[PDB]
Amino acid sequence: ITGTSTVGVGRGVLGDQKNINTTYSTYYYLQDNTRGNGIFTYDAKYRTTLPGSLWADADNQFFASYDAPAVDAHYYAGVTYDYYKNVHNRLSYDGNNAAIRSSVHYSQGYNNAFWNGSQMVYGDGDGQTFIPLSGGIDVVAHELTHAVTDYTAGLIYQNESGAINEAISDIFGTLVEFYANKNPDWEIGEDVYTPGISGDSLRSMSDPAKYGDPDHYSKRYTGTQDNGGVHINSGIINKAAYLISQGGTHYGVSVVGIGRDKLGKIFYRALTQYLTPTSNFSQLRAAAVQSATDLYGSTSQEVASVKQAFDAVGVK
Ligand SMILES: [Ca+2]
Ligand SMILES: [Ca+2]
Ligand SMILES: [Ca+2]
Ligand SMILES: [Ca+2]
Ligand SMILES: [Cl-]
Ligand SMILES: [Cl-]
Ligand SMILES: [Cl-]
Ligand code: NA
Ligand code: NA
Ligand code: NA
Ligand code: NA
Ligand code: NA
Ligand SMILES: [Zn+2]
Repeated sequence: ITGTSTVGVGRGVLGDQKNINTTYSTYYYLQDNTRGNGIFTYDAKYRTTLPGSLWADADNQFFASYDAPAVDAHYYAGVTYDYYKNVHNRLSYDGNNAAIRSSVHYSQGYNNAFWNGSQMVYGDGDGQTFIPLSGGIDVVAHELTHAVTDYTAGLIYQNESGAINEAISDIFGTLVEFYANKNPDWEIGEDVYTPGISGDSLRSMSDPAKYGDPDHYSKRYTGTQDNGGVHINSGIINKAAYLISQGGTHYGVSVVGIGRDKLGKIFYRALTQYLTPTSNFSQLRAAAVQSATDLYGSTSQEVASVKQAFDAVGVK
């Protein structure tokens, strides 16, 4: 819609207060005009027809219980856009400042979020397994990163390609969560998962086996469920990226970390220059060694830690 750019205030899913970019034309809309061609948050109104209706508000104040998931989807979309712009010089997910669209209140008691090929969508949860899923920044950045992957490497959402697709989204969702600060960790979804049960999360990168996910190639899932285990075998790659950033010993192999920023530089170069729709873990190993050599040199420390971490998770 067209109007004047303004700034509202609202409260997020976890009860914090934040400023959001809005647009005024009779109503205030959840339309951030400051970032590329815009950030648009919609109300799905407990249905599954998408996108629904652009979020309109009467007074530019977003403190209603109904408003909190919209506040966070709008806000964390903006933070993720700022991450990709300021750290990797990507203008939105296509590199050309595409519009970012999100719907909230999708369905009833819907315990997931996803990228549907065109927009993000967030359920409210059922209040015991999940609270509204946009409340977690690593969730929002994870889902947005599927769009980045679709537009670059194009990783097929199945078998090893899909575990890589999944692991990339976890990696950058965490890197965004660190970038914004606010209690960063190597866990996925701890902020919106199982209200009333502290300490847990959907997935762990530091130790994926805490939730039964493989942390080594020998332990890979080889069957039918979850599109060939794309949410399960991602633990193998998630552990490698953890080892690369923070270092550690894992199945006897010791790895020295090179920090968050360098994990980012190297994996972004892998995704946008070297990965193909059908890459598997071994090509992911080679792709990541090349970026390290590209950015740091044939005999860098960086090429060394990459090789080690993949040795540590058993990827040849
Ligand atoms: Ca209001
Ligand atoms: Ca956290
Ligand atoms: Ca996290
Ligand atoms: Ca919990
Ligand atoms: Cl309502
Ligand atoms: Cl998905
Ligand atoms: Cl997903
Ligand atoms: Na703020
Ligand atoms: Na801002
Ligand atoms: Na299934
Ligand atoms: Na640590
Ligand atoms: Na060389
Ligand atoms: Zn995903």
